[PDB]
Amino acid sequence: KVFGRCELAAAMKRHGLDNYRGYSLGNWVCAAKFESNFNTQATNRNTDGSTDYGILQINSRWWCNDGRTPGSRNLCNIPCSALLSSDITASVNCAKKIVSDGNGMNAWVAWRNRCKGTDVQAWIRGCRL
Ligand code: NA
Repeated sequence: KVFGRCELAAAMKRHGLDNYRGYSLGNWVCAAKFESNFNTQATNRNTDGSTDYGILQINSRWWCNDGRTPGSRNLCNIPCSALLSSDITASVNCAKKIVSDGNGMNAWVAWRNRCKGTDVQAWIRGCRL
């Protein structure tokens, strides 16, 4: 399913992402916009044989198991298909693990390129919660 901006803002907040690892909620909403266009089922194959999955485009190399990323880990202990669910609980859980591994949101290219050092507050502007 495809989220709207404030709809995603609430869903990420609900799931503990406001200010997690010190990333304001807007960073996360921003990230998803440019990672997945807010679509919970976005996948994007990488040349290294991994795939990015879901609203936050979590990668199979380290974070989720999709059973076809050679020599990979599953550090969020989830199948990559959990990250494609309309319910973003697993995606957010996993993203929290990613930013907690010392790479922070630099893990996500679209954050680095379209959110970091920007007015990410704009992505939550006018939202209830
Ligand atoms: Na994996």
